[PDB]
Amino acid sequence: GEKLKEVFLMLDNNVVECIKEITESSRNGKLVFFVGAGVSTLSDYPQWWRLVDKYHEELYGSPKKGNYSSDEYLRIPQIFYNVKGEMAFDGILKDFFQVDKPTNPIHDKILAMNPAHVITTNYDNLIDTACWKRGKYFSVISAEEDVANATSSRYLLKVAGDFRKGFKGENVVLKEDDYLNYDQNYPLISNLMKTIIATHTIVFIGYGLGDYNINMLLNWVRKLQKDSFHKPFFIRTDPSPIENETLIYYENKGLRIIDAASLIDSNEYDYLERYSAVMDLLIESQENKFITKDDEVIDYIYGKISPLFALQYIRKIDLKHVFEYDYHFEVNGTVVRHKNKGFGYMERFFELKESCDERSKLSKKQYERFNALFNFFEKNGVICMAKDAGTLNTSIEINSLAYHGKYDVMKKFIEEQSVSIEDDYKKAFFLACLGRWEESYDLYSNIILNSIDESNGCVYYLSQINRYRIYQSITQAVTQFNHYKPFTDEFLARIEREMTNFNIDDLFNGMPFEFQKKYKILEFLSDNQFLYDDTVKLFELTNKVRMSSDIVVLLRLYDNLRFLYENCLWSVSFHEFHQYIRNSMSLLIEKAEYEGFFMEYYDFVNISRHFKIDDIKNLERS
Amino acid sequence: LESKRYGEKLKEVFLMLDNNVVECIKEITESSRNGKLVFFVGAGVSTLSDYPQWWRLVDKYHEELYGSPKKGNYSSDEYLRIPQIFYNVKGEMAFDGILKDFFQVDKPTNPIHDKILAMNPAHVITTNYDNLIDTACWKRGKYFSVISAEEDVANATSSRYLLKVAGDFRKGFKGENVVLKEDDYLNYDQNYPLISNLMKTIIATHTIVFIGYGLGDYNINMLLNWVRKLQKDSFHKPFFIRTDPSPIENETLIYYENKGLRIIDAASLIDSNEYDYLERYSAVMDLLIESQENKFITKDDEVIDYIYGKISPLFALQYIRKIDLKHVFEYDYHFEVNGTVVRHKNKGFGYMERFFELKESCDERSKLSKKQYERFNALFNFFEKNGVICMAKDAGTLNTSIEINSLAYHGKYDVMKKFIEEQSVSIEDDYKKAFFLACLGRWEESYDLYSNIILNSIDESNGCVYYLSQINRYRIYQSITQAVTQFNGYKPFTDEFLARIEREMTNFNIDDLFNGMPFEFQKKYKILEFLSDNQFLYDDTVKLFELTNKVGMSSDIVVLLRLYDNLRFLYENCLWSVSFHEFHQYIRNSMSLLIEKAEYERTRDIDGFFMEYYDFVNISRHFKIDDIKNLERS
Repeated sequence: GEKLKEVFLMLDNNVVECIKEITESSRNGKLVFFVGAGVSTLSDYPQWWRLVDKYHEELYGSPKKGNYSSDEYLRIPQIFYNVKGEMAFDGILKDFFQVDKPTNPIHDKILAMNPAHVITTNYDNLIDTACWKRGKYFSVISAEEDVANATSSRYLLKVAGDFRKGFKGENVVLKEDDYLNYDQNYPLISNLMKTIIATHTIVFIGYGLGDYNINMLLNWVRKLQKDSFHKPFFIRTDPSPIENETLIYYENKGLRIIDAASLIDSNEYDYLERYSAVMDLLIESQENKFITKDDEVIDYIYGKISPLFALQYIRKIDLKHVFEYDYHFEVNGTVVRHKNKGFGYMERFFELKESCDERSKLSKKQYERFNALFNFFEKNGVICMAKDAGTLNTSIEINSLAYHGKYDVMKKFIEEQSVSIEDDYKKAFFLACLGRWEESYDLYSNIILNSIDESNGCVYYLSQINRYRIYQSITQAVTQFNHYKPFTDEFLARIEREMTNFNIDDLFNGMPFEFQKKYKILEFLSDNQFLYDDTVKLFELTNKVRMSSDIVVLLRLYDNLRFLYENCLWSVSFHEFHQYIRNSMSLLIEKAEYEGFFMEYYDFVNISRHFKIDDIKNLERS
Repeated sequence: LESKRYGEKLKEVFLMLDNNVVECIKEITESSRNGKLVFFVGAGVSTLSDYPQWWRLVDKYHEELYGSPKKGNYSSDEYLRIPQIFYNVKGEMAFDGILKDFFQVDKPTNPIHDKILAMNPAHVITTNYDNLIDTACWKRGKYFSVISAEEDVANATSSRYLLKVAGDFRKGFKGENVVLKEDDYLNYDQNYPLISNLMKTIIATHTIVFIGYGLGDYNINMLLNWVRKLQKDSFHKPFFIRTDPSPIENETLIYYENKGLRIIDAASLIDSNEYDYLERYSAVMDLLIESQENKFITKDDEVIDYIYGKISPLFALQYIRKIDLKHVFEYDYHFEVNGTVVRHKNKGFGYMERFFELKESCDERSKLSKKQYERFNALFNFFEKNGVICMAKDAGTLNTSIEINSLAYHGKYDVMKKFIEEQSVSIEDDYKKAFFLACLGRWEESYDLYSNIILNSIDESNGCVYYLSQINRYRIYQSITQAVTQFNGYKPFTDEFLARIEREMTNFNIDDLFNGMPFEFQKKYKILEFLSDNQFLYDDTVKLFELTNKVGMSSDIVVLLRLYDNLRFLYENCLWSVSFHEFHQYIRNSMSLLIEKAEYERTRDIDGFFMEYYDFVNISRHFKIDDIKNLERS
């Protein structure tokens, strides 16, 4: 790990930017590995000039006096197939490919970046079984009815073919005319290959750089326009370092060559250390093992948090998810390491937070990032580390006019002119609180229509959710009430006409990767239920005693209700959250009865708001 | 008014269909239910929603190029040319200006736009350049990531595209953005290559339903030349909703069916006038929608087949909860936990009611075909095994006895040791042996056995036993890892097997596992999606919150029978997920709150809960000692 650290610190600009692009192209889920023969060779799988030599032994009688070229690699099978036949051919493929080699380590490293598809030209089950054992189902395609029955979103496109539906010759591209009428006998695999190439990030692994198929792709990308496609990355693992004229030529043809010989010191047959040099330089890049200076610290945290600036409050739970469980955030505002196996970046963030001269020797842009992250983490309550956890209070400040009660201020705020879309979002929530639900529905409709054409569309999403939830409150409102007439029938036909079978599941999987990677945490708002984990810690309260747990569930109730009211979410007004406050406050009063529990203003509001009268009656008599 | 006459009208139209059209509606219906549907709409869709047509703009071009309107009618090439002459004489600026003031006119959507989105299309490949299908998808709730140029293919975001083959006017009312002029249709394969390959890929993978198209339609001819280049039976034939006013001549239908289309004619389906387009489009679209909503089921054969199509998946499971049956019938019948059936969303033919009518009347099932009689016997043994007895109407005398016939739940260990030490004639016997090995502590052998079940049941259809061995492999992996984490860190497991499961069970994405199956474990066993979820008892926990939204079907029996549904589903299906934190706390909370409430309705006697064998086992098994201590003193 120190060796790849020093190798990483001794990289030029081009290679390290290539590792950045494969890293973020991994994190976007837009990565496709295009492995070839050299991947299988590491895992001891049979090569092809051996079988060509076998063909030579049965066709010419002797081995080859010397060396072939690429065409005789394509031809001694074709001569074999035209003289001996298909039966001897399929028999040789049978006893030469029923030999079951294992996988190599880089197979698991292939799957360490979450590839979408895997487009191999190999015909082994090794990447297959690495994906089976791995836990990623790639729906295997080697013929055309396999394209028609391509099952998952994640394919396993064997361009050459495979040997699952038989150790035959038709199943795979081996012989000469298999490489000659490829566009007539495999058309759908060809178009699917070129589509997956054009949409994803293609990372060639098991390939030399002369490689007939690589030349076919470079002729094809030569046919494409300039800057229409993403350039395929090429992990080159030849023993010699590449000549820079070759590198200039193939970088201009469209490859982005990550050479392994020019990256790590290796021997002549030292392939697995070259492949694993590149693959683990990628993996140790994406696991934040390479962050050194403060600039990459303040940038990384900004890359996880400058999404969430558009939200008014973020729970500690949501920050735990948005840092990918690397730091379990304790609800008093402190930080615990949970899975961070790279550079400690939160600790460097608090070290810059403490020492002013350390943030003083920072670049001005990253100093502005540090001010933004600073105002963030002080606004949300994340104060220090667990080490630096000294004197701390647990005061909650829910600065929303709907939660404190104040109605006339909400009526004044509704009757103003909105200078923003977020002001229309808060006005839509206050209209939802004051009963005027038709006007709130129409206002969320206007927010949706006015914030389609906008980046970081969380206000679009939360108006989408709150539109559908105020739709649910209107529908179950007129279902339990229908006395008085709440809403007219024409608006009811309007929302039954618009809000038809609104797939709430597909809504989160419906966003331009800015609401897929950046605001991943808001996925629970597409879920109908989202307080089940918090309910489980209420089951700690009643894994009965009939950092203390009581303050943990108070501060987590405060995290929830502050997240729901300050983000102006109508989801606070529902069956799940009302029963969540009933159960939380009920079990807290009962446990505190078993062992204080001085109630401040907020808990008075929670009991006065969320309970019914028989709740205070029952906890009065009990 | 309209919907009654209308629904009965499409009912009679459906009953007066030939074989070919009704099979086409079946294929678009199941191709909708598989999520493999793509609508390929064209100009005639936009015209219904009052959008400007193209010979009007060609006439505008004629008015600015020739001065007069056209003396008569053009053909297809002059439709392609008077813009190109305009662009070569006037320029790009007058061209983009005419496209500006002729396409900033905001027409609305039509009703069939929502009907397009009623089948859950994956992609929408329009040749239109309007925002109407777009805004129908915005308002609809389906985000289709819009592609009209090539960097849009590169930044194609969701799995669901909106492929505008011609182009669009969001990045400008320009001429380069769209395919309108002649060379836009001439160097299409050099200027739009990636859109072309993406079109042909989406055509080859999905079910393509042409809507807004005439049948001569240059682009349709381009696709028919392309599918002429393909092999025989390599592709699925594109459906063609034809809405010309005249009925199609059968020679034309023979020719274009042979070229590769599957023509659903609208004029030969409904009686309509000459400019009666929206009733023709809506005839086809609502014949599709009223087919998929089971509004067309008449005979008993389609009843017993439909239920079999939802249940013959679930035969491979040993027990199915009432909740899972509610999901597998798509909420059409809310199943009550005493075994009765309540209509919840069934807006088509009552098929469960016909099923129980065949269940009651033996002479009614006697006049059934022999194959569907065998289906009825299989569904019968199913619904009597799971407990679904009658309707809510037919709910008369009924008991609520539970029968958990699993050797792990009743306790019996020596019988499990004997059953482990036998020879397994099946894979499911290896699955039950793997679960019993998991119960008896031998977790290394259970892990290796689930590994063998996975390796031996890759090459098999209806792989729920594959999936549940996958889940139980990962959960027995979790029990080994948190087992050695709470006990270590006696010697439970060797270090080499620990490096073996850390080497194999690396970052196993439990989320992707359900979205990892050959559509037989995606549509058929959709309900087992909650087993890919770490938590699955939250809804049942909410009805425990009814018990502590505190105190004719009583709620107490409902939560007893639902606990019985859960624990029977977890033990009879040999799921190791029963042995975990969620389910142990679920039994602690359920039995705790039931004993406390039953104490309360003992407590107000100011002027019950007899436990049988199973509840004794639940308290003896799932509790800890301080649980019976605390409920003893309380």
